[PDB]
Amino acid sequence: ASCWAQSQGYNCCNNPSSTKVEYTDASGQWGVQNGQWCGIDYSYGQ
Repeated sequence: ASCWAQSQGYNCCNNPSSTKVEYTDASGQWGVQNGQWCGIDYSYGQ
């Protein structure tokens, strides 16, 4: 698995293990950065 937000078309938070989540939906949890939504995922490595 990986960036799950991708299924919808959102970006991905760099290093999600240290990105305070500001979002929270059926897509898991997300983080806000640069004023843009990114998908926070543990399998997000690439």
